[PDB]
Amino acid sequence: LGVEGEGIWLALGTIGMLLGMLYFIADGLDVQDPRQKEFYVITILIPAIAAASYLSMFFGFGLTEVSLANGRVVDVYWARYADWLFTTPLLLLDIGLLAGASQRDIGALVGIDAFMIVTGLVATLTKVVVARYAFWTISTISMVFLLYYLVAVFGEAVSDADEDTRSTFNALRNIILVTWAIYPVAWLVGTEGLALTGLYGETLLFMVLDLVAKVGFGFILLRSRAIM
Amino acid sequence: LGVEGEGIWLALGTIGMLLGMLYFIADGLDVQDPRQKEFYVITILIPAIAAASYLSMFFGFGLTEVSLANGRVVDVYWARYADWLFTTPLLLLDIGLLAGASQRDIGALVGIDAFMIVTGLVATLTKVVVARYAFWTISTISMVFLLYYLVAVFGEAVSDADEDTRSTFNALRNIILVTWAIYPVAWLVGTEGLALTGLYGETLLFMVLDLVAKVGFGFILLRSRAIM
Amino acid sequence: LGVEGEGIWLALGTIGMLLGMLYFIADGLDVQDPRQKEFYVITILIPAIAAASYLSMFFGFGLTEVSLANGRVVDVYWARYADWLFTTPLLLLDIGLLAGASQRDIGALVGIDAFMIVTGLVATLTKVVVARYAFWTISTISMVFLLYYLVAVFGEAVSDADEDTRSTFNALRNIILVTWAIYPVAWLVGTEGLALTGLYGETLLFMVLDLVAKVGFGFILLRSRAIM
Repeated sequence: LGVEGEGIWLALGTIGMLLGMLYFIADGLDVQDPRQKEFYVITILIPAIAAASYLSMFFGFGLTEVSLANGRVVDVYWARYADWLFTTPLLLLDIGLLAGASQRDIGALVGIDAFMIVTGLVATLTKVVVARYAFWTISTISMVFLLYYLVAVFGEAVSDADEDTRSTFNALRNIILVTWAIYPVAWLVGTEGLALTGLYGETLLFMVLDLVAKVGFGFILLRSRAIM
Repeated sequence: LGVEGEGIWLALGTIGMLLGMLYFIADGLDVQDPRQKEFYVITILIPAIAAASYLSMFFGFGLTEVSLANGRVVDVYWARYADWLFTTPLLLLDIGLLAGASQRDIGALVGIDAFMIVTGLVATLTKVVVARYAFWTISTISMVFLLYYLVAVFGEAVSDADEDTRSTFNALRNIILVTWAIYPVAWLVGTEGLALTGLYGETLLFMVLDLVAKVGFGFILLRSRAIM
Repeated sequence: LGVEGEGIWLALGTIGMLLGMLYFIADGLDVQDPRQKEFYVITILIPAIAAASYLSMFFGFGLTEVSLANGRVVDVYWARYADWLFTTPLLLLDIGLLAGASQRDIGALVGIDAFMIVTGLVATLTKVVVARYAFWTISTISMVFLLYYLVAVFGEAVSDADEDTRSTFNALRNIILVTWAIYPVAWLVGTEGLALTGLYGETLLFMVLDLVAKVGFGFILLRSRAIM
């Protein structure tokens, strides 16, 4: 399946996201409180967008070959970034609403987040080899800023909440810190960067990361006493 | 005009949207009240977007040929999706503001609207025939959910309003329910789907739907006592 | 550097935007007040986006050739419109927050701004010569509306503010009025329109405009007592 077998991870990733989406829908069917319900909506939308993106990539939509100024040909699943552009701000909105961050503070992170994803998409699409790395570098710096602000700004915001809320915040923060930081490493080691692994390995890595960052995070959030 | 004469419905769509836009601007010239003014702004912007999109299609911009795995070649007016991505959230915002729905509830419907339009663009553009129908199904599913939440959520929001506001909401709701539901049928019967009608018929049908969903909706909204 | 030497202005643009971004970051390091902080975040994000767009153009990403019905071939840097789509709304948010405009008034200007940039992108990309000038005219009309509303609506909002705030507002308003108005003239004289100057000249003109409109504007804003 796919260019070199990687479609198996695309199909698994689809099924995982859909399953996580369905569990979330079934869990929130009787929810009445408007704020609790907002966490449901956001958290159901996240794996919906990712299931759809995964499925599109399984069918070949969202996949282009890029010939670098190298002559190197790279099979670029650009549908990922489409997914990330919407799902990463939604994840930040989720944890920001948990933390009790202001509209101003969530907007700030979201802006930096969008910058991170778009400068990533440039890195991935550009044919000029130094540009690929220059943009990966720009995007990674912006992630570092984002991750610092998440800990500093949202961590302040949550400091006055109850123990359950601070505890769930810390768990969700740590899922973000560990998993999001791997993404630039995965890009670097995969076929977009140094090609230490091929498309099959790279696809498997992002499948696992996306599943943790979306369904794993969602699980932890929606089961917390904090949101109830 | 166009690939097979369909440019005539593109010119008429352009002129219809423009005339609606002009009517609404001339009708709003003396408006002082901020809330009333916001309905004018939203409701002018909608046919402005659609006139600009129709005109772009009339000139051939936003038209691509797509060769399906079928061998079938489909003439895809993709600029319709660009238009819809922004006008369908704006329509929902308009009806939401009338209903007195919360920021949470409006945002929720916009989310799922975006999901419907984007998955509909994938359906239209993918070459894999099973994928085209798969995405059309996904999108239709999301449409049903949206229409349900419109009736239930926005309908509950409007239930404490005055009689004029309730009656206008029901009129506008019923315009959306009938008109919006026809769009997936139009895709299925038109050249992107089963090709029971060709490009000229399909273009005629979207022109009529669009004029009703935007200018007809706008007319009913802006002439109501509810917004005054 | 570039197709016809214009790389020099792409590089210089990158550097000036980056330096403006670093001066603003340095300047806001001790800032504690939330509303003052917000002005820093928006004003640092603007030249960040613009520096990245310039660097992308310097490396040739965001450059297509368009063959017009004319036989004319035009080297179109489309990465500019990506940049503008985000930076012009942010510029409007920055001045609306200074003016104390409502969320409804800011959103209204952003909507017509988006319309202006997107119709300009169509003008730039369309192969049909009459459509180029039709969209340029659409876009310019929308710009005039936007500039009038900026004067009238934000001007009214700021009229109850302190004298420092009114004075800064008038400064920033006058930068937008003068500099923004030049953009459509620059499009018309340059390679996209009448070709009175070539790509090199056009790229120089946009570089100066962008620098004034972003770093010059930010400088005036961030140094004002009005935000302190």
